[PDB]
Amino acid sequence: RREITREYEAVAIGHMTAGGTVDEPISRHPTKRTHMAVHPMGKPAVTHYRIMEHFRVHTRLRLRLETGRTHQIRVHMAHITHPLVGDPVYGGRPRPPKGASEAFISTLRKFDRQALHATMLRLYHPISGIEMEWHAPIPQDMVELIEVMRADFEEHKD
RNA sequence: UCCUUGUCGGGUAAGUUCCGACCUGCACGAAUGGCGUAAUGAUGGCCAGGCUGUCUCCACCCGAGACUCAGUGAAAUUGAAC
Repeated sequence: RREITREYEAVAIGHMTAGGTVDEPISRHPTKRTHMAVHPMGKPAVTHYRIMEHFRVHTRLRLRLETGRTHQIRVHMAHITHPLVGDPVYGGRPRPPKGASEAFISTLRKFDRQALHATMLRLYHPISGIEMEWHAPIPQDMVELIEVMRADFEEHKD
């Protein structure tokens, strides 16, 4: 019935403008067996995305995922040609920004994992019926990732 | 194999060419030889310093033609032409 609400924290590339919804059917990739690409005759899917703040050529954003299928959040974020930061399988080729500092380039090399994190989960108790709310602290790699981007954005553009 | 010439750096105010690198890269490929290689090359491509009419923008001058006169004297083409 799609009752449980799930929230995700992600970092993507590009200067975003506004949030919205994506509704694209998805099936298996015709050629590569480790990719799950968008297909017009695929399984219907719904995903929503919002933005909390922008950066130089990247962004920090909060979004909610309805169906927790295999790598749903990555492709729907990549179907708008705005791939995730550091994603090796679904994210785009590395593209450092103009006038990037050496420390910034190292951070992207250091952050060699996918930019995804779940912070807030809401559930209904089995035998009580009272909502529980929990929050997940931002992981250390993401803390430095947003820190280096904040310093770079406040130095180049400003 | 593709997308945002791939995009960051040098080179430039601005670089579809050049240089070591990120990757989603592995085909070639090890005597139909593979890697590196000092020196060498009227060898391919790029950059820098001096230099200049290459150029903005050409101007003048020196000579040989082009022009007139005297002599000799072709050419390809041509159905006919007011």
